[PDB]
Amino acid sequence: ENDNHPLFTEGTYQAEVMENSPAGTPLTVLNGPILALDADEDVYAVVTYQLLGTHSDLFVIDNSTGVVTVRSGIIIDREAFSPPFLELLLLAEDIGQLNGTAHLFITILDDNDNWPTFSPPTYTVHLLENCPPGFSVLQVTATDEDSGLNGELVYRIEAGAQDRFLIHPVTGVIRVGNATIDREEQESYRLTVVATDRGTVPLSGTAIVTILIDDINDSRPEFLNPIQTVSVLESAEPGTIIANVTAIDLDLNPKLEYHIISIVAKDDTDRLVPDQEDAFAVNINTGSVMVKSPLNRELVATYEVTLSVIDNASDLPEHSVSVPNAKLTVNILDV
Ligand SMILES: [Ca+2]
Ligand SMILES: [Ca+2]
Ligand SMILES: [Ca+2]
Ligand SMILES: [Ca+2]
Ligand SMILES: [Ca+2]
Ligand SMILES: [Ca+2]
Ligand SMILES: [Ca+2]
Ligand SMILES: [Ca+2]
Repeated sequence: ENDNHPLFTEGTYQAEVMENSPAGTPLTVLNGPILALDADEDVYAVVTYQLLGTHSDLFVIDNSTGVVTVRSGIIIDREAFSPPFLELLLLAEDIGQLNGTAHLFITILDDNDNWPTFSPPTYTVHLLENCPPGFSVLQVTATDEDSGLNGELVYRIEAGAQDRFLIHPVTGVIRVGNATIDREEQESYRLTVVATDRGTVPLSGTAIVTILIDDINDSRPEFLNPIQTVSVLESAEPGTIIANVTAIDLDLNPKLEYHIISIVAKDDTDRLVPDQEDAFAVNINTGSVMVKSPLNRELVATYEVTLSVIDNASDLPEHSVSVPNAKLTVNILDV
């Protein structure tokens, strides 16, 4: 009376389950329901299903209906199966222990469950100032363990760039935008850069980027006290300090030197007096200006002193002396 054994409707069943599906979630089975048929009559025609194989442990099968569901006490993770493909053996038994087989081929679908991740999370990089537009500063990289659009990453700067830095959305190369990079304008930058996936609930991971502007000595010394007039007793002896010129250089390691470059002497009748180059000296380091020759209103009533400062450490000649020069008028007073 048991002249037949069970026999599945298809020889391979193709099925898919979304990862992180909760327990009891049924398989989505693309080619009909799992079904086995035994052509005996009566009691010898009833079947009981088993599910067998390497990752059978992740599932349970109703032995009456052959429906397959996510076992409880387990979590299915697509990042733990490479390829994302599972192969299982369906077995069908009648009451005499006669068999039928078919094949369950299961694809784990992808859930956007992994964050774009920066390793390292932080970047510190030196960039020399006066760099041309488009100079590559660095490249940041993130990794997302998901795949398809869930793993594909667009880079962006959320803030800190100040319109002086741009980032290529794909490569993650950070480069210089339109504006120039002057260390004296700003000596560092902190960027919050963001890598974001394209899952339908997009996930993001961020990275701190610190950018450190190295110095070229490219900044000219500037007198803080560029015009003065001082009246000086005709009885002021040589060595007497009468004025002090001071300049400031915003580069990292200036060596400032102060020079008198002209002295122009005038009569109380306003005509030039020649060869008065030696009337005043200037301390080369402090900018302290002293009387140097003996004085007299009757010989020279006024001196126009012109004073300049040079950074010796300057890396560009064109930004190494003062503009303007310091001007000190000196006016002699009778006794
Ligand atoms: Ca049978
Ligand atoms: Ca997962
Ligand atoms: Ca995933
Ligand atoms: Ca992702
Ligand atoms: Ca500069
Ligand atoms: Ca500089
Ligand atoms: Ca300088
Ligand atoms: Ca006198």
